[PDB]
Amino acid sequence: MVYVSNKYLTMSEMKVNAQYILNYLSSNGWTKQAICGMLGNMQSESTINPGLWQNLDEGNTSLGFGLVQWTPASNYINWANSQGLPYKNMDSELKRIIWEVNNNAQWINLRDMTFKEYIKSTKTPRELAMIFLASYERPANPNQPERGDQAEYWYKNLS
Repeated sequence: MVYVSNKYLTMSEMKVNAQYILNYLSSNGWTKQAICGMLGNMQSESTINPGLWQNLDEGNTSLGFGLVQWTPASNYINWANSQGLPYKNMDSELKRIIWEVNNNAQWINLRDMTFKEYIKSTKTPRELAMIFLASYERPANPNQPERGDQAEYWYKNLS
């Protein structure tokens, strides 16, 4: 059970999605700290909603889409089609993230941490949230300390 929609999720809805993500990425070698660092970013990006378009502008493929707001959406969407995967889908997006780790895509090492180091890291979810913000997400506004608060909130409240 996951929520997939073009709608901002409530804290209760997010917790359902966040536990799912934690389970899935644990099976693929990520630390709970690394996952929670990423979840803190996903909350700001999309309220951890794989169905969410930037500004809720459904179908605008020039802008952000999905858990981490892949931008332009079309690059992710093109990737899913080439893989035979449905784009609007939790597992498809989690597969994209694994593919990015494996092929050194998206990540730019601005904090002396590679993506492969990141997923194995036991630094705090706050520190990891900030590294992931700077290295992976790189939004127009870099000042989003809330992302570290949120990472810690998920680390405490998920299993």
